[PDB]
Amino acid sequence: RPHSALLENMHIEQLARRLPARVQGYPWRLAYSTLEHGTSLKTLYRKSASLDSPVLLVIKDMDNQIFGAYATHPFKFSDHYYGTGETFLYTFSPHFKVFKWSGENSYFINGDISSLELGGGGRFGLWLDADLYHGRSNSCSTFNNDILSKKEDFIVQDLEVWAFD
Repeated sequence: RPHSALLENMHIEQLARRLPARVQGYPWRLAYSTLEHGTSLKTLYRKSASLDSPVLLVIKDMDNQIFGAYATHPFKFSDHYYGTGETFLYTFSPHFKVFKWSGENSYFINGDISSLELGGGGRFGLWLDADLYHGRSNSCSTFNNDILSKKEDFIVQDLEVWAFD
């Protein structure tokens, strides 16, 4: 079993039970960490470039709340949305909750030069700036999610991207 600087053992177990069958039982491998690597979206893209695997995004904001996404595709720069229906958002605040694909649109993942976002329909379920510093979470139609953080706007304390290959 893995050790995360952000997820306690109980959180890892709750998340692992919600992963799709595609990666059930697969060991977790830490591909990008703001604690270990340069803190920037560019570094995240570069550390994701060799991944042959769906990925698990783990964010801890400056209020110590934990939330993120399971994405069917490694995070990459794009000029249109990508990802498919197994992508979901999750949060642990106030309690562990998963927001699966609603079927309403397929705006799962978009990697801009200056931001990474999941969800669409002008709200993003999850948005991170180019420094992985400012973030935002809104209810969006892709996932019909709750605001993943306390309020809409948050600050990343640290984040991790795990892979299964």
